[PDB]
Amino acid sequence: AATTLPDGAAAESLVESSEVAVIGFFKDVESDSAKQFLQAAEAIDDIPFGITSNSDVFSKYQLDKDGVVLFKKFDEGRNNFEGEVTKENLLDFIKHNQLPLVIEFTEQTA
Repeated sequence: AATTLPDGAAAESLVESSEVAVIGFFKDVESDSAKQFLQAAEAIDDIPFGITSNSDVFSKYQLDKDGVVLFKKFDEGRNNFEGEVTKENLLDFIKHNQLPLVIEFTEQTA
């Protein structure tokens, strides 16, 4: 489930509340692009998912339009979801954000 962030004040405190946390920036949470977000968020419950359509949260990360990104303390610290917004894609972004690689196998392909 995703929480309701009032403004950028929560976007910064959220990432601090837990090591792994994500926050989307949808301009029309009542649209379809937002529906998939919550649905895909319902999959994981241990992660503090957050979502807001305010403007102070958008101008914060300089977002000319809507966009969903994740927030973590390790690795880079920020991400940038692309392609289209869909439950199948969201579950991939998350799993692709937190949890770094692993010393095992070597992707035998090339």
